[PDB]
Amino acid sequence: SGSALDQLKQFTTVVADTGDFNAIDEYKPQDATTNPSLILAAAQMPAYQELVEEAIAYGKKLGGPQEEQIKNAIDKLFVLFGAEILKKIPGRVSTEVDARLSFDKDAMVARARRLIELYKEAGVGKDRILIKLSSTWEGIQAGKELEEQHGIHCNMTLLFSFAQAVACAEAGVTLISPFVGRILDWHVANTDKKSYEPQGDPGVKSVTKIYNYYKKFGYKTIVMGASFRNTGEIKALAGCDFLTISPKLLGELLKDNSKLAPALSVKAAQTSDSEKIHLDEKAFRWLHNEDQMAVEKLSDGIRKFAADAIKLERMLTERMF
Repeated sequence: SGSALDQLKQFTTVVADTGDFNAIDEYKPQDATTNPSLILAAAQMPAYQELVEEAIAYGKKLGGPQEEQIKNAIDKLFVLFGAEILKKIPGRVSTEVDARLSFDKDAMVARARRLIELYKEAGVGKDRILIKLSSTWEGIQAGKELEEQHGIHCNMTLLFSFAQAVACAEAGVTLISPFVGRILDWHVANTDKKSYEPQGDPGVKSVTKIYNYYKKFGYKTIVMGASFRNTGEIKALAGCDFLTISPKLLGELLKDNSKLAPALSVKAAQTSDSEKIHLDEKAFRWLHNEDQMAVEKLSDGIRKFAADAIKLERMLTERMF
């Protein structure tokens, strides 16, 4: 069973990145992560229409204007998928609060507590939940507050710049989801190089820098590389605390028999060069702005998740009204 997947598991905790809960346990992941785009995709599958129907019933039950009924249905839907996923894994599932709240700290904290409450009603303790939030300054502060004030653990996503990584570390959030694949995308579409080797992959370099910094300075926030375009990127990050991978690439790793070696370790990180820095809001916003790719990928990532949430909403509205 010496597949690249089984080998990877010796150095990194594997996480499944999908809303399709029937395609998980094959890869035996510890945790699982979902996002608006993944839920939208799964909610469109014939095999999960019962969850959609149940979510619609819930929205109607609480009443109010269509926007309210749709809001409750979508939250119920995210939680239904989360609850089903938890039956396929022994760990945690990440559930993301609507991206349209990415610049509203208080609204994110409120929506996070609402989801948690919905999970509780489903018989799920918050110990098995990771509330996912956009890594904007307000999202990061919402995470800090959720962690400290409510014991609600968060997964900071759409993490592209070093500024975001530092802010998350200082905020003490449970976990960060620094992207790899979308960073490669930006470089392909914005530079004179369309191909990169694993170690040279811009996304790999980003996570590598973040990992080393976190470990060198002892931050306990979990580093989970996310978003992948190929298995090379994943292998180049062997050793990272966690790695959330789509079922497609997990299947590929399961069929790969090449020998894999750890590329990241705490011991080696303690030798890295990055200097420690502290960031208040001002410093964070400036340093983030210095990373063009990050500014653009965080911005576009928020718009895409909002767009997908709206698509899911149009789907629901058409059926419940």
